[PDB]
Amino acid sequence: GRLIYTAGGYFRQSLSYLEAYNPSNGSWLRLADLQVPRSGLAGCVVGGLLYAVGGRNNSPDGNTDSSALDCYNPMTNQWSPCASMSVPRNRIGVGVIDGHIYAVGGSHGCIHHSSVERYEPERDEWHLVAPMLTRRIGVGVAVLNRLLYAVGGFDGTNRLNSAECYYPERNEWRMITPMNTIRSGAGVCVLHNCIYAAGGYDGQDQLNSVERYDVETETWTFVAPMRHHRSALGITVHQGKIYVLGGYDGHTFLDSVECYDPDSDTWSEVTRMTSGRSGVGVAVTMEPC
Ligand SMILES: O=C(O)c1cc(F)c(Cl)nc1Cl
Repeated sequence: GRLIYTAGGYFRQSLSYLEAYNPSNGSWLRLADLQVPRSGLAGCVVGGLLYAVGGRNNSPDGNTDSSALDCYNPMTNQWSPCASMSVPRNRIGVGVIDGHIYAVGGSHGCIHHSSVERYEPERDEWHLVAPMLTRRIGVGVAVLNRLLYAVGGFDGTNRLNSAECYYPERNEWRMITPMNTIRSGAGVCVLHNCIYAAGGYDGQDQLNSVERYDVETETWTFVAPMRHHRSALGITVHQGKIYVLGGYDGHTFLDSVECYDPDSDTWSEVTRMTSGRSGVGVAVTMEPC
């Protein structure tokens, strides 16, 4: 697309911000607020429409895990509710295959989901698919070659370095090589033929390390680390470069946005969000209006 959208997040409470960053000129635009505040959500784009999935409204008047699917139209700058998932999913992971949205894992209270469901925009309907072999919240999700990957997270007792892959035509999950680092709440995306896992929380400290999985070789290799440690970060890809937005570094809710150029293997600070926050949903699509 053209703009990097960030939706929701957490700072003192769950947020409703929707803001769009333009890597071409460095400008931020504040757009229509989410109907419901929510942190720990995921963002994605299908057919030029932005989607906000799952999360949790941490608020003074209580805390409510979200099963909501909400759709934003850049042309109209308006949100509309879509069909809700079968179960609330806080700290969700999302991926898109063949125009379908896969919702992966997440928590509902003290329940840690292994279940997975798929949304078909043409029918505005969710359907459960095979569950993961492992319960995962704070799970990273990415799509490569029409295969879905769930990486890391937290199963209710242990934080995970494990990862698994979903084969749609077989409706089957299979474990892949584990990461070299335990990561919960990492930013997971795809660039070229590799699944990147950036940052996260390994049980003791927030991470700045970044490793990538090559599907051909089935191995994980560390690349350059990020300038700032961070968990609960937003991540996306824009014109062959990785962007990581916000997160929590153990001391502050970051406004820092870093950019990874895989050819030079370097991270640089490219902008700051209008305010620090963690647990945002991120996606890339067209320019509003
Ligand atoms: O285990 C954790 O401490 C953890 C950290 C995170 F940043 C997110 Cl998003 N989720 C979880 Cl579950």
